[PDB]
Amino acid sequence: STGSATTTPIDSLDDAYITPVQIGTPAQTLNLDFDTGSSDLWVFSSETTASEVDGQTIYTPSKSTTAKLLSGATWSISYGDGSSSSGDVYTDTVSVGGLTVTGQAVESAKKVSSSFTEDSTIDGLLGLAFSTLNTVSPTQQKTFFDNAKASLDSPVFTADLGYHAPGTYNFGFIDTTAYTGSITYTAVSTKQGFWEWTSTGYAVGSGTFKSTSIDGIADTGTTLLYLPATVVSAYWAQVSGAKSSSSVGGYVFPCSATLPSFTFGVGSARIVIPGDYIDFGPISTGSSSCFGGIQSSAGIGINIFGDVALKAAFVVFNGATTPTLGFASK
Ligand SMILES: CCN(CCC(=O)O)C(=O)c1cccs1
Repeated sequence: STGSATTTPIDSLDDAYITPVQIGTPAQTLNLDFDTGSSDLWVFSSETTASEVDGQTIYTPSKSTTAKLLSGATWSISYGDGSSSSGDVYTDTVSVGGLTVTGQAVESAKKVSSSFTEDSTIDGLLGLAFSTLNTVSPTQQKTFFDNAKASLDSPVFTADLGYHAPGTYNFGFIDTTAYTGSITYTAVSTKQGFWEWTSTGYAVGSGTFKSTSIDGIADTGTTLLYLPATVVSAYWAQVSGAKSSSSVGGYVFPCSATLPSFTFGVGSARIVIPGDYIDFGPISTGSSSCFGGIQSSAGIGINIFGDVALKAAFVVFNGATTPTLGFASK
């Protein structure tokens, strides 16, 4: 089997991408944030505290003839940005882009933190990291991809995120018309539960490529590119007037600047992030101080190849027995 679904930016900055997902019978379509940095499929629901729902579409398990409570199961998750959610668990039929999984754990939120409530465009998350990170207790549950894998034509999914435009998530096949050149594949470590890999270096603008190993994760659920302070300083030093501000929370630069590109290495290959992808626009409405798309990871503990980086590529998440990541230009 295969599936193919369009993913759409939630706003004009590409802060996140939503993908429609069919849950239950008859189908309830919710728009979920596909997140290769986590491993829970959770939704706003008829069980969510009413004051914490503000415009989201909810899953109502009592209206689904295929829903079943997963007795005793609870979940609770905290994300790197400080947001969180928790609740109980149903199994139900879940379909993405024509690919159907029966018996998928659908984690129904009883509580969500304010950042979720305040984002009316995201009805939940669909985790695509390794199932060892799933938070369901006392019996850990599998991701949608793990449940689908055996049925797929090939045990892969691909992320093709757009710049200020829709893109595609495909399951079970590699669309050879969706990228240019070849795909260069790189080894993955699953030791932390992430799609963790080692970039071979970077260049700033037209500058020389610096060969240096940068371990990090491919995370579609993180907006920006978080890299070591040395690398980030080298980038922003090429932008007149750019500076790091603790009170704003990262590197800001003049909205009148033209940003240089940023290149990252994948083996001997190179992925070029255009400068315009690094502009996250005014810090506040009307401000001439623009918020940078490349930020330091020094306070995170891990480097993160988020959407800024991934949307410059066609990315293969290869879930074979020995997993690998693939990157192509497009
Ligand atoms: C020989 C280089 N090479 C292949 C890169 C390519 O796709 O061309 C590799 O080392 C690996 C790929 C995946 C796991 S290791």
